[PDB]
Amino acid sequence: HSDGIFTDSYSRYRKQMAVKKYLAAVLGKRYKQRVKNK
Repeated sequence: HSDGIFTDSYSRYRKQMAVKKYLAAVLGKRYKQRVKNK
């Protein structure tokens, strides 16, 4: 429990964002390939 738990649930979602950005980084290696092939 805390006074405004929303102050940390915001951090819990920012951890998920940092992960989405890594999935997008691997897709960024393949974006090069999908363009030089076309």
